[PDB]
Amino acid sequence: KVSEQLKCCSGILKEMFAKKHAAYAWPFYKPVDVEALGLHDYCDIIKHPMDMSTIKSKLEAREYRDAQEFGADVRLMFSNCYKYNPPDHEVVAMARKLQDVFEMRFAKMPD
Ligand SMILES: Cc1cnc(Nc2ccc(C(=O)NC3CCN(C)CC3)c(F)c2)nc1Nc1ccc(Cl)c(NS(=O)(=O)C(C)(C)C)c1
Repeated sequence: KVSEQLKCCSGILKEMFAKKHAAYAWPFYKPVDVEALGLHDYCDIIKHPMDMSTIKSKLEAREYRDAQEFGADVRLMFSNCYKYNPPDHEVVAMARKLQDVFEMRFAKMPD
């Protein structure tokens, strides 16, 4: 049951990586490369960076005890984007499209 919700989480993350969503999901695939992007204030603003590849590693390492812990890291990834960037920034629009994909499926988690 907890195992079953974690399988749902693995399926959700797999969809977030699917080519269908790549046009807006790709900025979230990997840790933000603050040095390559020139984001010299990023570590002053974001205390706990998170990205889809790290979430994938933690799922395989069994670091999430249940779906709520998984969901928290996904929401942290999005919240980090909304916190760091101006609300009209293009990457915020991309976060919103990816968060729609996540939330709609996360809401179908089995009881
Ligand atoms: C998860 C995440 C959260 N916040 C931000 N913020 C941010 C905010 C701004 C700049 C930016 O200013 N980049 C300059 C613009 C052109 N230059 C030649 C150097 C890089 C910036 F890169 C990132 N990014 C994230 N990921 C991310 C990963 C890779 C890339 Cl390439 C980008 N670039 S982006 O945001 O400009 C775009 C996706 C709309 C094209 C973003």
